[PDB]
Amino acid sequence: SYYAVAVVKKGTDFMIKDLRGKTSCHTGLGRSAGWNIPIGTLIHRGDIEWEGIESGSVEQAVAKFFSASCVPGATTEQKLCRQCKGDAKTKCLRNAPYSGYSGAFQCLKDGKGDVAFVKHTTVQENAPEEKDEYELLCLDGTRQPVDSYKTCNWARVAA
Ligand SMILES: [Fe+3]
Repeated sequence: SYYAVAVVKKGTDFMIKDLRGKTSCHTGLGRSAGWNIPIGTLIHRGDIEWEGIESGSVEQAVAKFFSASCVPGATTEQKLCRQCKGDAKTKCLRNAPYSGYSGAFQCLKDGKGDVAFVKHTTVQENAPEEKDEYELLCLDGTRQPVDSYKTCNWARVAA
């Protein structure tokens, strides 16, 4: 099992209720911490307006919420590929540079997103000496340190 977390930089100040219009980094379309949990969570909060497949695709609803994102594997909305790093033609593929837990974290690090949807070991694995420059967005409207994932995660995931 792992925990799904939302990583942000200590320089910013927005909370979970303020995500509309920000830029986002995801591990890839359809993955647990990078898509299913965060998108699902926002739909239920009522922040992302989707009521059912008859109100469009999930992709279109997300592209209207974030100003732009990198979502490796996205199929219909080019806005979901706009922050992706790489060659014009392969940047948004499932195995592209900002794909995966590492690649999504690197997208936040390089300033291409305001938030990365990754898992609880991600920051320690990829930036152990810079852990203090990041924090997590909690469901209750606060921020907590990276090592506080147990009390600041969006869900526990089966894997
Ligand atoms: Fe995963």
